[PDB]
Parts: sequence; C-alpha cells; structure tokens
Amino acid sequence: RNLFDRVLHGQAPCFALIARSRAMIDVFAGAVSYPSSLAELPLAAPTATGADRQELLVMVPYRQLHERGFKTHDDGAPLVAITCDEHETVSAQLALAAIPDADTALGERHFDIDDEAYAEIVERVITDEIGTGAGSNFVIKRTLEGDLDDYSPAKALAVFKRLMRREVGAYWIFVIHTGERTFVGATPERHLTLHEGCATMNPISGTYRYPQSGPTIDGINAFLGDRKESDELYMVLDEELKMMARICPAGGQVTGPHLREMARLAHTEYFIVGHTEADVRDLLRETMFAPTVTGSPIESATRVIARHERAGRGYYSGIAALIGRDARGGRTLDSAILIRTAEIDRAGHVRIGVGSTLVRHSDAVSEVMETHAKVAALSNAFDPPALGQHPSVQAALRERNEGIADFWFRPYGGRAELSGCRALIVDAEDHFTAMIAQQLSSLGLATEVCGVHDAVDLARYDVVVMGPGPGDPSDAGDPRIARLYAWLRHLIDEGKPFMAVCLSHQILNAILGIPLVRREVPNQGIQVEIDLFGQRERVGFYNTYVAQTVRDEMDVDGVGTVAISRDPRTGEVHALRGPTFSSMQFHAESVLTVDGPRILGEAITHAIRREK
Amino acid sequence: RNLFDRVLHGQAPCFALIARSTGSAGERAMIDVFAGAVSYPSSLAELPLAAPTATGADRQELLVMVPYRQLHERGFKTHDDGAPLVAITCDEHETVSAQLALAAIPDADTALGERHFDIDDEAYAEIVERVITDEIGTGAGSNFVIKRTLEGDLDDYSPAKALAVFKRLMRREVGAYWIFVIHTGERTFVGATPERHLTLHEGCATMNPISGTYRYPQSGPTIDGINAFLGDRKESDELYMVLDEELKMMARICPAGGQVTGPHLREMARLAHTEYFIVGHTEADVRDLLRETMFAPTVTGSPIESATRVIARHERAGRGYYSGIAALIGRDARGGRTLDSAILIRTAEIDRAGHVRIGVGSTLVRHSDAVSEVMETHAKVAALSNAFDPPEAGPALGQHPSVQAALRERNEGIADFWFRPYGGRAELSGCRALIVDAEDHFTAMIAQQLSSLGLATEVCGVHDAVDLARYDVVVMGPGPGDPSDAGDPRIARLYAWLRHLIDEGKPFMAVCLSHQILNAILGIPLVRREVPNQGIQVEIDLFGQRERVGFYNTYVAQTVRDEMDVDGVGTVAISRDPRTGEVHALRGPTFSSMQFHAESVLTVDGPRILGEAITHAIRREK
Ligand SMILES: [Mg+2]
Ligand SMILES: [Mg+2]
Repeated sequence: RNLFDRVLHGQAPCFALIARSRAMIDVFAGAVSYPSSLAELPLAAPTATGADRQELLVMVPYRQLHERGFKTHDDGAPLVAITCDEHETVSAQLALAAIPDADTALGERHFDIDDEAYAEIVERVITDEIGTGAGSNFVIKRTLEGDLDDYSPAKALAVFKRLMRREVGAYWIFVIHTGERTFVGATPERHLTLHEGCATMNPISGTYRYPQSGPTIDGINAFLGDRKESDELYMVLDEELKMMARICPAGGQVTGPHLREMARLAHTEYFIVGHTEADVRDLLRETMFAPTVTGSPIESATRVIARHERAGRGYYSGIAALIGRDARGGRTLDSAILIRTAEIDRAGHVRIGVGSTLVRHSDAVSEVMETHAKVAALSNAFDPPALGQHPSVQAALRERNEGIADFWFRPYGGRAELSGCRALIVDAEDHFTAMIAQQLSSLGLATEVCGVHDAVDLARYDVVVMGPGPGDPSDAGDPRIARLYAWLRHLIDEGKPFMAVCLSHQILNAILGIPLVRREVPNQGIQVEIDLFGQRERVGFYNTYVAQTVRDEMDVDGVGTVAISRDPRTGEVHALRGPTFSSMQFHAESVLTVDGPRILGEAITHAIRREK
Repeated sequence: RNLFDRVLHGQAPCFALIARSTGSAGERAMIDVFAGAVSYPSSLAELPLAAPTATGADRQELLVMVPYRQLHERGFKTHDDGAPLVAITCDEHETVSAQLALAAIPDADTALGERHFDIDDEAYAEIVERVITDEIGTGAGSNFVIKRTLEGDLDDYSPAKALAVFKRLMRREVGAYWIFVIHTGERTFVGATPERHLTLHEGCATMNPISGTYRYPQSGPTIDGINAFLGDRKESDELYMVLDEELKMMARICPAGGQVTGPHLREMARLAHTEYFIVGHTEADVRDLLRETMFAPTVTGSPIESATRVIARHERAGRGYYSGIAALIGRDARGGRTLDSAILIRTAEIDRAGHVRIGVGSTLVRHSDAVSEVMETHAKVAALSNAFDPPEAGPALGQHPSVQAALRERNEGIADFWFRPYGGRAELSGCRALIVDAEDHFTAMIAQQLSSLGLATEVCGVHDAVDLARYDVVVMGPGPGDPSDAGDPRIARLYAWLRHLIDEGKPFMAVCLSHQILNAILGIPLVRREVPNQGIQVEIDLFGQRERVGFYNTYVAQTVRDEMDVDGVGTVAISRDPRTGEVHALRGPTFSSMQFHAESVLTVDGPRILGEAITHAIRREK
C-alpha cells in the first residue's frame, strides 16, 4: 500500500498532495511542528544523496511579518513545518480516479465584507492612502466564508479533485492537511523558486474577467489596452525588482510579459530571475510577502493593510514552501503564494481570502467584480454550477403520439362480421404486408402471406389482398409490376373478393382505364385528412404516383360500376369501391393512419359484398 | 484488472473494449473487456456457436462484426468490397471501472493527416438532390440514406492510438448506446454509436429507430432551438417513416408484432436526436434474427430491398462495415440466448496502415434540403472527429498575434537596464556613494544602477550615524508620506540630513521624498496633486532635453521660477512644467535632485540620467 493510498484511507494524519509545475502529483507525509521563527525551521546540515529530496514543507502565515519589524493583526497563526518523512509521486489521472466524490457544498456561504462595504473601503484607500502619499498600490483582503457539513479531509480531497479537473494555468494545485487545518487551492503565482543559485519571482497583476459565455479575443485585446491594468503591472514589476535587488547582489533580470490563462480569468505577468546564495531561511524572511498581495512600498502597505482590514489574515497572502536538496547537496526552494486557496478548520468552517491591487485609477465596482472572478474557480470546486427534462420538450414529445395509430402502441398480447374469414396477402416487395397481417388478425381473420410470383390455390381463401410496393405502376416493363396486372385481371374476371393497396390500387386503376400521374410534390410519408366515401379519415400515404380523374363513378366493361373516392379539387383518387372489390391508395396499417383496423374491416366487408 | 493491463501492453493481439449502457443510475461506469481468437466465417449460418449451455452466470460467447456486404445472404445487391464477416470468440471477459481504465490509457498524437471527405459538400449535395428528384420522385421509396466517408491518415499507427481516441470519446461524448474500440489484428473499430441494432433478453427483442437531428450551435444547444426542431415537419415525418419501417421488421421477426414506446430526445455532445423504441417477443435463432434484420432502415431506407437498389446506384464505393452490426452473442445464467447488438454508425474503421474511414449519411426524405443534409453529416461526425483532433489542442488565445503583439508592446519605451543580463550590465569611475534609505527599497535599484556606472555604493538608514568623509556623494532616498509632515520623526530626520548636507557643501542627490523636502528647505511650496502621479511614465523637459521618466508621487513642489537665488545656498536652477509650474528637478551649486525615479522600470535611459545627476552634484569637487 503506497503512501497515496494510505493518504486516501485516512492512515496519514498529516499530508500534502501538490500538483506542481504525464502530470504527476507529489505526495508528502510526516511530522508537524510549529517553530517560533524562520531561524528555527528544523533543517539539517547539507547532504547530497544522489537524487533530489524534499526536506520540509512550510506554511508561513501573514503574522510572521513580525520577524521584519512590520505590524500585523496578530491572530496566532503558527509557522507550520511538516517534515517530508515520506515522499512519493503518483500519476495525476490515476490519483484523481481513486479519489471518491463527496458533498462539499458550502453552507451559509457569504463574504465577511459585502460588496457595498468592500467598495467603500476601496474608495477610501484610493482617496486617503494613495491620495496622501502612503504609496502607489495596495491589496485589501476580504474573505469568502462558508460551512462544510460533516467535515473530514476526504471532503478536501474531493475539492482538490474538482480543482485539478476544472482549473488551468495554476502554478500549484494542492491540498495540505496539518491535523488542525486544511489548505486547498489553485494558485497561479510562485512566491520564490531557487535552483543552483538561480532565484525566480513572478510578479503577476492585471486581470481579465471572462464573461460567463467564455473569453473572447476582443475582450482580451481591450484588456491588454487598458491603461489602469498596464500601470498596475509595471508597478508590481518595479516592486518585485526592489525585492530581487535586495536578495540578489547583481539584481534581477526581467523577462516577459506573458498572458496566463485560467478557467475564469486571465492575468498578465512578468518573470524576474537573479543569482543568490543566501540561506533559505533568510530568503523567506526577506521576501515576506510578495507585493502583488501586499502593496508598495511594502512597509507602508502593511501599515495600510492594518488600518483598513479589521481582521487578521491567517495564511492569506502567505507562503507554502517546499525546501529541499538537489542530487549534489545544493539548496532547492519551490514556494507559492497562498492566494486562490481555502483554509478549512476542524469544524468545517471555510475561509477563502481574496483581494485586488488597488491603484490610483482603480474603479471600485470593477475591483469588487475582480474579487468575484478570482474566487470563482475555487468556489465552483466546492459547489459545481437537461433539455430533454424541460416541460416544453416533454410536451412536444407527448404531442407526437396524438392523432396517429393507436394499434401499434397497444401491448402485443391483448390487441363477428369478419371473425373466421380467411385472407391471402400478396407481397409486392414491401413488408408493410406483415403489418397488414397483424391488423387483419386483430379483426379475427386468419391470414397468410405470399409473393407475387408464387403459385397459389385461390379456393383456400375468402378475400385476396394485393399488397404495396416500389416502382412506377405504369411500368409494365417491370416483370413484378406486369405480374400484379396479371393477378388483378384474374381476380376481377373471376369475381373473387379482393382489396388492392397502394401499388396494386394504382395498377387496378390502370386496368379500369383511370389515368395515372406523377405527383410533383410526392406524398411519401405524409398523413392526410381525406373524405373516404363521406367520412373524414386521417391516413398515411407513401406514394408518388396517383390515379387522377374528374368522375365520381365509372362504368367499366367486364366489371360494372365502380365508385371512386377522390379529392374534388385535384381529382386525385384515394380509394375505389367496385362490385366485388375495394382498393386504397393509402396505408391503413401505417402508424400515420388513425383507426386503420376499422378502415381495413370496412374495406374487406365491402369487397365480399356479392358473396353475402 | 489483469485482462485490461494485458490489452494495454500489446499482450492481447485481438480484443474489444465496449462501454455499454446497462449500468444502474448511481453506479460507476464500467467497461467490458474482451479477448480471444479471430475467425472469418463464410456465413451467418456458420457462426462458431456452441449448443446451449448454462453456468449459473451470464456469459458472452462471440463478438461478431457484420459487414454491409453480408446483405447477399438476403439476395440483395451490394457493392462487394470483400469486407469479411468477422467473429471473435470471447475466451476472456472482464469488466473494469471506466475512470480507472481511462486513467491507465496513455495519450497519443492521433491527429488525422490528409483529412478529407471522399465526396465533398458540393458533390454530396448534388447526389442528395438527385436521390430526392429521381428516386423518391419516381416511386423508389420514401426515404434513403446515402453514405459518404470522412478520411484521414494516422501517423505511426498502432492500436495504442485507437485506445487514445476511445479515451477521448469516453470523456467527451454522451447519449451513446455503445462506446467502443474493437481490434481484430487486421482491422480496428472505434466509435460512439447512439443506436442499438437489436437486443434479445428472455425472448424479449428490442429495436430503437432513431431519426431527426438537431445540430447544436457552436455556442451550445438552446431550448428555443430544440422546440423549433421538435416543431419541424420534415424532422417529425422523418421519424414517423423510420418508425413504420422498423415496425415492419419487428412484424417479421416477432409473430405477435412490435409495440411502440416513446418518443424521446437523445442528447449527445454535438447534436440531439428524436427516437422511439419498439419491443416484442421472438424465439428465432440468433443467426436468423441477425440475417432477417440486415440492416436497420434508419441507415438504409425504405422499402429495404429498393433502398439497397438506390444505395447501389448512387454510391461508387462499397460500404465496409458502415451501417452494419456489431453483435455480442451470449447466454443468460440458465442457457437462454442473449443478444446485444449495435449499429455501426459514428464509427472509424482503421486499417493496419493507419488509414481511417468514417462513414456518415443522412436520412433523405421528400422535403429534405440538400445543404442542411450536408451540415447534418458534419454534425454527426463531429464528436468522433473531435476525438481524433480535439479543439482544446488548437492554439491558445494567448498565442493570437494581436495578443503576442500587445504583450511585446509593453516592453517598448521602458527601462532597458532591467531586461539586460544581470552580470551582464570615466568619469564617475572611482566614486564612493552613500545611499540613505527613507523606507523604500527603490534604494537597492539605485545602488545597482550607480554600480553599473562604476560607483562603489553603500546603503544605510535615515537614523543611522555615519562618517561622511568616507563618501564622495550622498544619495537621499525616497519614501512614503507627506514631505510637509515635519512632525513625523522620520520626516524630521530627512530635513536634518539635507540642511546638514547643504550647509557642509557635501555633494548630494535627492530623490522623490527627499527632493520634495529639499524644495521645502529652499522655500519652494509643496502641494498635493489632485490626480496623483503614482506609477506613471511621463515625457518631460529635463533641463532642455526630452526624457521619459517614472513617477511614484502624490505631492509635488510648485513654482513660477526657472531659477532662484536662495540664502545660505546660492543660485538654484529649476526644471519645471511650464504650464503648471510643477518641479521635476533641481540643479544647485553642490547638489541635484529629481521628483521622479531614474531607477524605475518606467524610466528610459535611467543610468544616464543618474550619471548626469551625480556628475552635476560633485561639480565643485577636485
Ligand atoms: Mg487587478
Ligand atoms: Mg436526418
């Protein structure tokens, strides 16, 4: 059982998961202590083991600034040091799949200082501090607050998980649990890195708030052309250059700037690199805390912060530092600024600090909106933010079943005059015939299906049904179509009761001397209200060619008088009723036909009229 | 999870991963993982199927891929492209948790090279118009599907790459009936199909006619869009037609016929479909059921036999497995026949070469509009296509040339010094300077720049006690606060320093706060700027020379005078804004001062300007 599994099952009372820079997660565990100063951090003498090794994970709280002679609201937040007794790496994707989900909804979720209040403080800082020469820029914290129910670290694991899957452009994504306090966050900004004497800082400032609909090229350009935003960045550049001038004898060298893209916002940024050989404790002490989260000049910024924030800061604007050794015993520092981070206590009470760099041309409502944008990804990580399930859609779907065939919706189990009658169904290459058989069956007929070329004894049946099919009914050069002409001529001649459907209805019309025409707009898969021998019916059509006539009755040699149901406007024929037969252009069997079985029954009843 | 890891390391040459729909509401997704031997029967009659057996548990026997060509078993015409009936014996079968599996699947470049449709949009539209006019319009039938093929080439193709596409598909696509990758040795299938072909469980047969397509806007689906779609006559007719056609098929395989339920909206990642279900009862042999249901009308047309005729007339190419069936054949715990089958649409066939074929069509009806049907094919292929070539993989907003340019502009016309390599970067050459810090570490930046000019430097605090004989120039630093606030102990102390320097004739350069105090000492008035100059670059006239300099100040000295005589000092020259009287710099007999920060990243040519300040301050020294 690796360390990460032990962390997952609560076997590690003190641990850290840190996703830095397959993406890998660093997994740490060991002993907690709370030393009294940065001087007293438990660091051993130098040793090179032949590989990189982390020694201490340290959380520096805002109050630590006492070590620099600066005033803070002292809230007792300890300097935390966790000895990296164990350290493994696990694949980010694998880890996340192992992490169980959890309800991490924030209860009684609100800011300690609301928008109107925060806006008044912003204005005050601009007028009374920047406007009286206290400095050029300042960051004033406020705190998003909430309560997790049944809090345990597993819930922090769940938030870490969503953060990893949803947030982008972070420098560190992490969850650090010390025993009494849990930190979860996705910070964009390193505090200070140190590798082989090369120190790096990352002054970040300037913020583009993504619209709900997503970032745009126009939005970004307008931001990159905003004087306020540009000045903001140069100011923290300058401030961080002072810091680098202090810890690095030859000073810093700027590179950049870059656009850091995150999930809800984008930032502008520069990098500063320089050389230093100072002790890591000194470097930490002397860089408390980045100007991007305090202000400038720094000592005056702490004064200003104390004047306008009634509460202490906890770890907000503080540092999480990984202190370690390279293969050859050289000092290494990877540290990040504790912003975009939640502090959770044993009770489940969640504090998320957030501020903004206030400048002489800051607009207060924007800075308010900027704080919302900054907490947005973390906040979503706690409380993540259907068309089918919409009542308009549910309604429109239900409408599809109104005014179509009831039969086909009835349970295939439970669904006189004709009961007992034997029918033969002749298939013209369209399995609509199988549907015709089922419906005739439901009327009490016994039924049998065969093909057009098959040789059949026509004494075993009371009524013959001439089925539908593809093609042009005028096409006697199609052997199948010619074959159907033969069948119908034979049925008519013999006086055998029959019902012709669609293609065969058409053929019958030709045989009786009624013209066939092609419809310009075909009637292929359409339900139509028609007068069927004096009764409104709604029926399904699947035809392109149609019989056309001006006559409502026609007298035909070798047959007798045939009644014709037609459209009076167009002359299009829907059905024939002859002395010994009936026919339909439409498909009674179709889902598009209403009361198909009734209609077929009336068709059959009529066809067998001279029998009795 | 050993069958899966073996699949992962090349140790199952023939396998399938199939993510099926079964799973109860509040359960992890699971993936079925199969492996065994490939065979190629000559017919459905001859599928390698054993006599009935029961083990007390469900068991899969065969995974079968039925190609379009197989329609010859029904006497229907087909362009014969040799696509074989493929049967894979389910020798091994395990299930893995989808999330764990997917995490284990390595990513890969699966970009499709030389990506194109074999029949382009204009061409395809002409074929669509033709079918409507010449087929539907001459009584061949009511509706028809005509295939075209999205084509491309995977580089360095191996099945790992197929696993990668399957992975993204699992992550991105929704509303699929099966999401799968099937690898036979010689051919690989990857897809996300929405449509079962036929299921069979305890004699209960089910089909799922789907047709009608709402294409999601690039912006995302809307309620209005859906309603407009659900009210479209073309689309609702389309679905009723395909319903009728599947009812016929069910009437043939089920003695008592089929029973309709629905309709429903199936929501996918890029589109939504309307759908019905039909259920019924049958006891036919699975081979007979597969044979008689070749192939769904939703992907062929109607009437079926005429549809195959129409398809043959308008497609040059054979269909491969497009519109075919992927069938899991098996037994329930007590020996009854089991069938789970899916329609091979929204699927890629990859050959051993890496060449990829994705068949796609649309249901053509009398009121089809040809350009819409073109767009419909794009929407249908869109999820799969994205599984190969994701959108997020494309260039970042940040890499846009307007952004690259605006960032680059931030470095024009500011301090070159701070961008120069740190180690890196006559007349002041020997000179020793003392920098007095007034609570602003701009002093460390002044030190660096002075140093770069050849001065030796030392930084101290305002309250520190020093021997000034050890230095040639003193620099009186900047800091916070109001320069008129002589009741502030720090500010009082700056006044004392400057009085002392002036009185001693000791060369000095005053910066910002100290520049301001020096102005007070010389009798020049101090004011609060209405608009503060805190963090700003400004072009100024500095003793007759245009400079661009960085300001960090709120208060300023003001005067009408360009030069003034001051008692105990001498003649002081003043560089000021001629419009407002704001003082930027002083040049005295023994000193110089600046309101601005020469050392700032906002100042152009800072070191030069410092050098000139220093050069001037020391002008009486020898
Ligand atoms: Mg800002
Ligand atoms: Mg369609």
